[PDB]
Amino acid sequence: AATTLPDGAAAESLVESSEVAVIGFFKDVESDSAKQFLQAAEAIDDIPFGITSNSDVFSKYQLDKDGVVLFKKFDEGRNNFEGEVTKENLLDFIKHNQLPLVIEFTEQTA
Repeated sequence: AATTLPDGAAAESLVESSEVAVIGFFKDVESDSAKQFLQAAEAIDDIPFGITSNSDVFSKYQLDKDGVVLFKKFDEGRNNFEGEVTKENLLDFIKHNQLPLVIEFTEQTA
């Protein structure tokens, strides 16, 4: 489930509340692009998912339009979801954000 962030004040405190946390920036949470977000968020419950359509949260990360990104303390610290917004894609972004690689196998392909 995703929480309701009032403004950028929560976007910064959220990432601090837990090591792994994500926050989307949808301009029309009542649209379809937002529906998939919550649905895909319902999959994981241990992660503090957050979502807001305010403007102070958008101008914060300089977002000319809507966009969903994740927030973590390790690795880079920020991400940038692309392609289209869909439950199948969201579950991939998350799993692709937190949890770094692993010393095992070597992707035998090339």
